[PDB]
Amino acid sequence: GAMDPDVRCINWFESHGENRFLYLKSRCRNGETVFIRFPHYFYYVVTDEIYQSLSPPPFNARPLGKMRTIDIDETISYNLDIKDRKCSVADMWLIEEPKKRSIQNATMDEFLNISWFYISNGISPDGCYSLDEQYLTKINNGCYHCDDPRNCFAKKIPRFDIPRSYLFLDIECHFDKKFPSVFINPISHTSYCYIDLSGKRLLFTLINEEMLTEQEIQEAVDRGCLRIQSLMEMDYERELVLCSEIVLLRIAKQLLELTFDYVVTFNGHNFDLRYITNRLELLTGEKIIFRSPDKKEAVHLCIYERNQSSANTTFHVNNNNGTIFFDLYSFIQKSEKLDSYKLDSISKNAFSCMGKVLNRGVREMTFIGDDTTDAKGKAAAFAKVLTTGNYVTVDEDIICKVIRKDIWENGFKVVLLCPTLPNDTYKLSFGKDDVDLAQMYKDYNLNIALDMARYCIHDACLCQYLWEYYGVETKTDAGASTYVLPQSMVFEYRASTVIKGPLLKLLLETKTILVRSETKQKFPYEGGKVFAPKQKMFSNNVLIFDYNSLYPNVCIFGNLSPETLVGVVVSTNRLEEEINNQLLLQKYPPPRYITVHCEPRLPNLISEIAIFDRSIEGTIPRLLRTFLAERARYKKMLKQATSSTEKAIYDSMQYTYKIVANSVYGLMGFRNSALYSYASAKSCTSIGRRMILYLESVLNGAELSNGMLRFANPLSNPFYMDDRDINPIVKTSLPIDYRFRFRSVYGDTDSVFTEIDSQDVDKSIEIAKELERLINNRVLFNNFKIEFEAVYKNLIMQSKKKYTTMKYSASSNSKSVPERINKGTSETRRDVSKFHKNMIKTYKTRLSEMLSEGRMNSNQVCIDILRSLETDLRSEFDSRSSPLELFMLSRMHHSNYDNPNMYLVTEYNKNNPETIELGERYYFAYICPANVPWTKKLVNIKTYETIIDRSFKLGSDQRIFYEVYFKRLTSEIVNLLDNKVLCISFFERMFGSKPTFYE
Repeated sequence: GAMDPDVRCINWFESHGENRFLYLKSRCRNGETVFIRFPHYFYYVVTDEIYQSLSPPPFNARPLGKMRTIDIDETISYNLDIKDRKCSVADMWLIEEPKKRSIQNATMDEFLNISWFYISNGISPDGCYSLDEQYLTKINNGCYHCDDPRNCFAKKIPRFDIPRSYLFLDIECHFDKKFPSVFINPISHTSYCYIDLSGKRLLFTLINEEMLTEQEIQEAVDRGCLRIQSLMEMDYERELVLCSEIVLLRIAKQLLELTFDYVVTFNGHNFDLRYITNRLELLTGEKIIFRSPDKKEAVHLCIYERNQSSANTTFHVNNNNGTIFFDLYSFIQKSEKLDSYKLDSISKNAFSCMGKVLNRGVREMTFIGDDTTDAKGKAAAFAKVLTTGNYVTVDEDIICKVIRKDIWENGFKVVLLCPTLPNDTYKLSFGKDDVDLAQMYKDYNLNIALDMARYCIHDACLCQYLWEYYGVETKTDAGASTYVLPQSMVFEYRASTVIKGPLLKLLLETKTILVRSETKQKFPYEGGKVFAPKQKMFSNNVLIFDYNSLYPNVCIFGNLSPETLVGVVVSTNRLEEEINNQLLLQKYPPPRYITVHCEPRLPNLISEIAIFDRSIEGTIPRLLRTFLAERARYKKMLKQATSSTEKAIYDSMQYTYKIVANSVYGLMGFRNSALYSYASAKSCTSIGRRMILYLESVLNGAELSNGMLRFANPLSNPFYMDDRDINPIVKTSLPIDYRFRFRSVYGDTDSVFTEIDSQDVDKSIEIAKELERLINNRVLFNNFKIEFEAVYKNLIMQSKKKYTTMKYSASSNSKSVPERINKGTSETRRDVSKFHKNMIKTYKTRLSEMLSEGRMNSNQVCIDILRSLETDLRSEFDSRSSPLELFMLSRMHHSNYDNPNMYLVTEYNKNNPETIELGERYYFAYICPANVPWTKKLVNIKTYETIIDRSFKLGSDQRIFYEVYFKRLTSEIVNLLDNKVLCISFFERMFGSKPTFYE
């Protein structure tokens, strides 16, 4: 009977016909669903003079107030004769039009119609409301129309929780050597995970019969599978169903046409759904059809693309029914920087626990995880993935099938098919998987079909596990709130599109319009500025300080905005440069104006100086000021809340305000952006770079003696003359006995690393906290702050991307467990041999001790540790006392896409009593004839790969091919070294080749 008028908006979407509409999908507190339809207008902003002139009048119009319109075109000047920036005031109108309309000098055209809908009717995209039924007329069951949303939506109310329905899916298509093509390859599986409004999970997988034997099909039935002959016969409470391809496909079409809230895949948009759809057209005639909630519009499922250069392409579904088709692969690429975007890597990082041993021996380890084993609920998360996980990875490398599992709400007990090395504790991960589909299809039979079923369901369920892990539901809503956009458009549109809502709201609040009256000349700002450590290896501890949101703070500090730019003064010679600099300082003094040297924009210019007026807060800085404030609010809300559902919501909001603030720098330099401003962007970079150098100049060589911190240079404000005490000698609250010395060791865009001559992590943290305080009170000024993050012990670092250290955090003390930090690496467990590991471990421990002596050039360390390598190496090549064991390496056998490895294992199987089986882990070594001498050439070191089985004995007329191991080893050693020229001379002489340095 009666509609619940209490609704929570969950998506918004549009139909596109000649007769088009905007639709809302909302969820009521009971659980019912209400679609509401609204007429589509196109919005235009005009000046009052244009308004009065209009051919026929607009359908509707609301006044906007007086608004300043400002010319933000950027001009350079070769002297100080800088014309004032053009500026007019006028009453403005927001006009509505049911047809598209060309209005000769309409303004604010960059902003989106949908944004105007929300702003103009006072509707928040994710709001809860008590609808005013007076303004709704029903039209289907469940679908109402609303001519007056401003009044209908007038009673906003607080957020109530709602249930939501999900379908997560994955498919498996047959193939042998080429990538599966819809014209030739059938779908072999379709797996589905349905989460109901109740929270109940339903799992079901359809298996393609036509790829099995009539006997096999009957075995499946006997074994407990259901077999069905048509769509009508499907029973969704059956986890395993066999049917024909056409049935399977008709079943997908039925599911995909349903109005789930979310349909969720990993690369489903470009692969899985494309394949289902095309394969369905092929085998029957049929389309997958979506309909608007009032049945007025019907579209056939058609995947479309969106492009965005700096770059990758994303794929999207064109459903007009309110369902959010969400591809985690696109999303994870937009929201994270990672080395791999393969599902196995993404799973490895996201889902891991610490596993305490319960049994050893046979070919079966066993572990337990719980609150007592890692951290509160880390095992609960792991247990939830295990419900369908088939392969756990142990200790980073040992992939091993599950055998049994016990699961409860907080822990798991799992038994696995691995080797043995039983330390009391080990790390468990759901990552890589030693499965060769191409082989599986080649030998396909019932048991393999069931194995794939188990794999396919797990990939579908990984989509729900990842969806919980990345918090996509709340990120979507936070996105919608903040960007003033439909939930479904939040992770579809790009960074330049999403900034526009909040920007528009600000332009309205500040009664300001920004107009570029010219074609933008071409230049971005980037000059690829990359940062290299003063040295790689650290004997002493290293202090880590982060600037707090440097670039947003730079823009605020300088009042950097396209309209606060007074002008840009350039010079081609030193006389003009000097004259201009002295006129600058008279005409645009501080502190009202800041003047910023930038990298000049033309090759003939020796100087370029952007001048900003800080008297009236500019658009961009105020935007950022809002974003930072809102983030702070939410971080506090996140700690004042206690319900974990609320924590998730406030964490997402907080995150969204981080992301959007961080988008602003790039957007200032991107020419298709509403925030583009060459000078502002360049100036932001320049001011930031200067803050880094200032902080570094001050700490580099700074010392702490008595209770005084002697900074290495005065505390002078680098941009202009200042109120503050520049005295670099500064009272500290540290112990008088402390005597320490500091070195600026690395620094980048937003971070600064300070070596301290001490290994005492307890004291290193005590001092750093005090450095933090003095840096913020005396060194820095206005809104520039750092924060002490952590101490890094045994830092070895190569870049910001590739580094290794033990990290004792700010919270930390001397004796808590560090955090092993690895980054950018590729090795361990049989990429590299025990001879290499044992040598690297030795050559490090000796090098760290050479740095604690203090008695070094670059070259007195370097000569000494390279002499020592020639000695140890020539010794091993002559004395040859090291077991063959020490040079063995591993690998997994599998089929192709690898190629000369198949020839390697084949020939071993073809010539030897044993067979290395197709999912087996086999040892190898670099072996050559003993009559080969020291070799400075090289070749296909693949020829010398020799499978070492259990029988194998080294020929009397064979040797370990030491060179291969040595070259790889001196490589790792010369990248520990700072003297580069010495290292290359060694490597050419010893190996006839030129070494790689990780640049």
